Amino acid sequence: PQITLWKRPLVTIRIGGQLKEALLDTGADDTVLEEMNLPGKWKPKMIGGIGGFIKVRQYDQIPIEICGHKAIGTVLVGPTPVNIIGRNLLTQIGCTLNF
Amino acid sequence: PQITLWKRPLVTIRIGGQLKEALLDTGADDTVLEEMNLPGKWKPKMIGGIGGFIKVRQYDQIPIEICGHKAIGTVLVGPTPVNIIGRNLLTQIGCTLNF
Ligand SMILES: O=C(N[C@@H](Cc1ccccc1)[C@H](O)CN(CCCc1ccccc1)S(=O)(=O)c1ccc2ncsc2c1)c1cccc(O)c1
Repeated sequence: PQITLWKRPLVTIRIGGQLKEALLDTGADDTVLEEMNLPGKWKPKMIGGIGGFIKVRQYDQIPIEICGHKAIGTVLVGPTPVNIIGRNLLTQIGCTLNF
Repeated sequence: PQITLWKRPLVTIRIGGQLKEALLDTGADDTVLEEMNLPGKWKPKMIGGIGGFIKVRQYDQIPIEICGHKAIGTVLVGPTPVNIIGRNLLTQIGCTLNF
């Protein structure tokens, strides 16, 4: 699809058995999801945004479907106010910016 | 142009007559530039991101040329970690997400 930017580019994602709304975020290197109790091993990480850093749990090779397109990769889980789909998955679903 | 996302979508902008590098950021509602001087009146504002809130200076109706495309709009200036072109100006230059 084509998504204009008059409003936040929120889409439905499917991850770890849940449907969520997530922001397609070209400014995010990584994918950062709101707190969710995913199974499996993880590694601690700190990621920085406007306002400072938050602590997240890094889960690898997690399947995630974004607006009907399958992806698989690293997802960071922590106290973000918004689910953020970053470039690591945007590239996998063939997403580009166009103007 | 069409911009893919395997690298950060950084572009050159021209603002107050100066060249800068900025990130095309669909996750950003507003445009936020690193500390700099701009002409004219500004008002204090606060904005929030992944790591909390920051204080910025709101400049209205500021011309910026983004990768060769003209915009004139609100520019926030403050301790953002990176220069960010947000949706308020991405819409002005006709930027969409496509996959
Ligand atoms: O930060 C904003 N928006 C962010 C997403 C958001 C939206 C709503 C609520 C919370 C967050 C960004 O789109 C993603 N972040 C990095 C991008 C900027 C930037 C880039 C680099 C450093 C600092 C800021 S970010 O969320 O901080 C982010 C995302 C993924 C990621 N992976 C590794 S570091 C990292 C940082 C934002 C911008 C303007 C106004 C505003 O009110 C909020």
